[PDB]
Amino acid sequence: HSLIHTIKLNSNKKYGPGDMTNGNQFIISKQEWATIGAYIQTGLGLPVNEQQLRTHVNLSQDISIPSDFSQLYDVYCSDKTSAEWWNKNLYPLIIKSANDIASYGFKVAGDPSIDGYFKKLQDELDNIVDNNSDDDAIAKAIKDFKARCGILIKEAKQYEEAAKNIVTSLDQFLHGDQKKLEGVINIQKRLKEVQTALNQAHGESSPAHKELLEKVKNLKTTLERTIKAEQDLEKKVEYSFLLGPLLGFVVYEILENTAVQHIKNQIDEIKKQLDSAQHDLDRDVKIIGMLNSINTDIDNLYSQGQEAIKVFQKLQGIWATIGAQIENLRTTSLQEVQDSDDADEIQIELEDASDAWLVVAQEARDFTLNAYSTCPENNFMIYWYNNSDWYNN
Repeated sequence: HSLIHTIKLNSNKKYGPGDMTNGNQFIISKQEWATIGAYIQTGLGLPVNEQQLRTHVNLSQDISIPSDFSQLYDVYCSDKTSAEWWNKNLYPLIIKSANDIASYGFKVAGDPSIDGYFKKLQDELDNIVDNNSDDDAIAKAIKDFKARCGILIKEAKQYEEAAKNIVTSLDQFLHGDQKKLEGVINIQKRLKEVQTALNQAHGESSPAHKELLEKVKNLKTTLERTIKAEQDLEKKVEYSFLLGPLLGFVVYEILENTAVQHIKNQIDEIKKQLDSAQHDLDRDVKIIGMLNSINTDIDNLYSQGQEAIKVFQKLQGIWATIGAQIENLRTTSLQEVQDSDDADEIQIELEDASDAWLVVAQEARDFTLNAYSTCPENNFMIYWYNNSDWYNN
């Protein structure tokens, strides 16, 4: 809370980490990635054929499935693959960019009881402007200084390139990869089209259709508003399928909040109504309710993705500027120090910049520490099927 505000204050400081914040959030935001990841787990567990669909929504074998429902299957496989792709190629990059920030910050700022790289640069300046230093100590110091700065510059450039690479993966995620990868934009468009068709055809069949499907939609809107509202996560990220296929996975921590549990109980009530309902209503409400929630999800995947693109272009800009400032320090500034025989301003700047770096490095460490870690089908839901009240009778 305090930490975010401070980072903004420090953002201007020369030799500093710049503005590593997003809104009220650290630039790699724990809550954001945890939530989006929930939508991804849901995606990864989607069912691609009739039998899989029946098993997933827990629909009786004794119940017939109309033929037009079949269009869902094709779009679901893409959505599932999309989820898998995201899992292999995009999410691990975010962890990496966080780890890089922690590494740089701890290098320049120092150990909790230890000297950081900035402390070494400062002492080297002390030796360069000391009039007792002979030429040799100066030649050595200028050399040590330039080399170490060279290392920071090289790492910064690498991180600049990694953030660029994250932006590129997001563009492929949203727009497809010119390969076997279909863009989310197209998945959203396709999902919506199937939604309209199936809702006209099987949404409106009976008063109870309109009622119950609207009730789930109401629940989905309500759950999400709560999700975007619950800004702070204090625990390790896990996922939960307690709310079942009607709503999808949520971050486990969110279970703690009172409103959601009420939702879990209300969802159990809806479940009770459907399991003994007329078959036609029961099948329609399961499938279209779920499909509707998936559509809300994909809307969030697109929206967040465009945001994340803007964010990592920012982080890229941040690393570029850091490298340019150390390259400036190394050459022009260093020459100025030799000519002026004065290092005090640069030194004080390094003290202040060091302090800002611990702050951002600690945020990066906490993120990584609390981040979730670890089409044949369909193994993925099997454990989940085991664990939800939804699937017991």
